[PDB]
Amino acid sequence: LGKHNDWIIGKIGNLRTKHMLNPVYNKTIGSVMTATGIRLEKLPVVRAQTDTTNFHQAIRDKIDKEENLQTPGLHKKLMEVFNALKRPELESSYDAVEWEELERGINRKGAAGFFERKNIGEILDSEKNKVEEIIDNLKKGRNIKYYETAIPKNEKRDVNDFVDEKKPRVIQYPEAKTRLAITKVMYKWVKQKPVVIPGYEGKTPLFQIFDKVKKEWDQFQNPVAVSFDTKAWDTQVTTKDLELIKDIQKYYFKKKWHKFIDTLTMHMTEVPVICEVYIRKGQRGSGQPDTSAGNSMLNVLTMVYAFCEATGVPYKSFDRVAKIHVCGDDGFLITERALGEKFASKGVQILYEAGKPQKITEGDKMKVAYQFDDIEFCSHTPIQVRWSDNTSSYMPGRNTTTILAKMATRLDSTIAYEKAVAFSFLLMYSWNPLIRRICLLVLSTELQVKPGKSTTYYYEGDPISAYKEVIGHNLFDLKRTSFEKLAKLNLSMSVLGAWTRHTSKRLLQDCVNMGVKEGNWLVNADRLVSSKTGNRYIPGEGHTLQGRHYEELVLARKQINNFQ
Repeated sequence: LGKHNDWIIGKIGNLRTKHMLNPVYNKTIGSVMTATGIRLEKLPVVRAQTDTTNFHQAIRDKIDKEENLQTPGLHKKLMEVFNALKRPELESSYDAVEWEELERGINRKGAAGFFERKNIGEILDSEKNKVEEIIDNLKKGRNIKYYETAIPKNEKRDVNDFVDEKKPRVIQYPEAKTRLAITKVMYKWVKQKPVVIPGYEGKTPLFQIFDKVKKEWDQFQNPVAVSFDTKAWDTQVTTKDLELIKDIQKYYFKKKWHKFIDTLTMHMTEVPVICEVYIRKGQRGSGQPDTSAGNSMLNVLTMVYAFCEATGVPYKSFDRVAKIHVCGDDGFLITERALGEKFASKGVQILYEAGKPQKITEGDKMKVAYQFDDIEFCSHTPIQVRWSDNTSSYMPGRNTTTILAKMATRLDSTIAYEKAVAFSFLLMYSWNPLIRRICLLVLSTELQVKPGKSTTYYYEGDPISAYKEVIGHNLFDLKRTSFEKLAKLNLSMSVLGAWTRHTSKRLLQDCVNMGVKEGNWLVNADRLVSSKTGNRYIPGEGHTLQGRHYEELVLARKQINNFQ
């Protein structure tokens, strides 16, 4: 242990460590499905929880490892790669944010560390001062007590400050106090404002992401999408790895913060981790503010490097033969055929030498999509929808099973909430006929009650109008979804035995059993329902939003500074 990690000796085994030191259902949604004959039980659990013996058997199974041996002075190439992608106009341009801009959109129940009693909301109120001594301690170079609190998956204090199934079985987060300190200074990195990590799709919302990619796709004489699949990336990050990620910070930030960065970095390269007490041999934890922007950056640098090393393309010229898209570790690049195939064979071998071993699954070769909708990217796969205007767009595609399971369920310790849920989902998965109608059908309940804000999106006004504004077309205009792709994603429902032959037509009755009755009814926004009812839906005015009150548009994200 370093001098800086000698503090855990005085605060003090069973861990058997071999390489590191051990010294409830949505009631309305759920009733909707049930009435249709969907077995809620034979749906997957989708917030599973890990026990003490096997949160411990998982930790020695994954985190207990040595810094994977890496190719010599690789980071001198990975930096050379960063030379070709840097934003020179922003060199020494990032500077800490103010308190006002930081509280803007923050989890006020942020994970509490092993030694804190105040979740993020509570420190923000009184102990704001407690945040700036830690920044002063770090901005000039003063060893503080860096510690990460380790917990198992989906537990209560799995609180973030597709993303919540993109997390490992071992959460590793530092103190709320330190989490705030790092962010109040490195927001403009750890939130990518602006996006300096190319292809970083953290900012891109889901309903846009697949239409976006296909537009690049359609520029190649014969395109192809090689996958990034690395095994447990978090543990495959090394001390040499972090210090490059250190230096990419030191480039953009102003001169006054290189001292803040280095002190934090060296603190992060040997982390005493609290659960039982172990020390960690480098690696990334899953509640560090540098997860998304550290991986994503680290990842493209690796991935651009290895593509360039295998195909022979030099680092600077990448930006014109390929198009990268990461989100943490999961990502994909699009290039011409010959290039793709050469990167999938030679890549495997390179990526292993470079400390990021792939999970080859098809003959020592990386997964390669040859048809555009064969991509899979942060838990979703592209599906095409055909519009009544004879144009075609793409939506964020998943298996109906996971969808129904994520929706009909919610962790807790209300029916306005459920109406927001219904919306959010309908934004994304309107392509799924079973979900569009389930969404609509919750949205048809208690028209008096208005949505809540606890969920991702929500709509003020009239939800069908909220949907035309973001997607760009109307729900009534969705005429035929893609036939082959929808079936593949619906096949699991048959396999798990969660629906009946009737279900795809017991639901459609319910909706028509509503939309034939005289009036102006939500369900008649479904083309099939309306044509089988003759009624229609003349929508009013409605807009989608999130948080306390922002605004989500077609390709923008306007907020509200009326009373800033």
